[PDB]
Amino acid sequence: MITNEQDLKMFLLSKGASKEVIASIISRYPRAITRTPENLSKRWDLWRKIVTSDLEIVNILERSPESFFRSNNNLNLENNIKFLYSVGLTRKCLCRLLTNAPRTFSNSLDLNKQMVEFLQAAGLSLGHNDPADFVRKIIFKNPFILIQSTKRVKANIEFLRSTFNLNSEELLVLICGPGAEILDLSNDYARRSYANIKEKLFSLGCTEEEVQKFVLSYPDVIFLAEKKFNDKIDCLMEENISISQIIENPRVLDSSISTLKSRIKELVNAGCNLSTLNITLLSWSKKRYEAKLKKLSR
DNA sequence: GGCAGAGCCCGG
DNA sequence: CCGGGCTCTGCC
Repeated sequence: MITNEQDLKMFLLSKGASKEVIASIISRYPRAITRTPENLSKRWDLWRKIVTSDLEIVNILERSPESFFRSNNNLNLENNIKFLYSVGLTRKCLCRLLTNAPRTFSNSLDLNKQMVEFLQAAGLSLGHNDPADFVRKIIFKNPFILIQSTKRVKANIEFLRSTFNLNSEELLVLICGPGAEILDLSNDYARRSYANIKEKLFSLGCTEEEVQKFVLSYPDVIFLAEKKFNDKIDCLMEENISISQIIENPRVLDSSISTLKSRIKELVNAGCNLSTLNITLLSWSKKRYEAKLKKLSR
């Protein structure tokens, strides 16, 4: 007769998918083979409400198969698309959500309604006439946000606000820009992350002011596990990069313990001036590092 | 963590 | 204006 795999191959070919991409994908997701011709075709039609071509859709399924084959809830999916569009999100935003936070659409419509309802309350109470732009800007900058609880999101905003003594305008920029991903963290973790940074930098001599600015200038520092932030700075000072230095160029903490290490062990171990070079290159790309250590030899 | 395009700033 | 070196920024 005809197998589960047969149906999906047929379907997928009729969408413009190479026999290879089809095989690729199929190996990666067993449960893909268990959706019906009908279900599939409705999911695809729905995805085409956002995605503009079957081609685009395909790339996605090739990088991200669970993205499509996970849920078989077309009604939920359909209502979320309707609702999200209705509150005035843009095709791009929905595409970004699709490709970054797919479970948004397998979500409960009530949940998304609740967060948008919240996001509206927030743009408002931050001195925004029409909160519509705020909501769009925040969802575009943090597409993982609709899959958070409003309690989490609500607490993290309050946390930023009072820790940092930010006003409405200052808080707004924070959460639509640098501190955006922060709202997706467990509140408790966020509260302990920053507590550790404070204790760790103070013990190195830093002031309140100096700490606030440090975290404000690169909020994603709060993501580092405590031991991993602690370990990392301990390393930078063994190589005797100065705290001031660590603080002035915060993104060096993006490198891993082993990488920055073995790179000054060639900038100072070879011959240069550590406490004068802006260690921005430290974090830099290999291709992008080698080429400056080049002009730095002479 | 690594990476490099887009755009920006500086010596020329 | 222009040619390169760097940052900011957002994808793998």
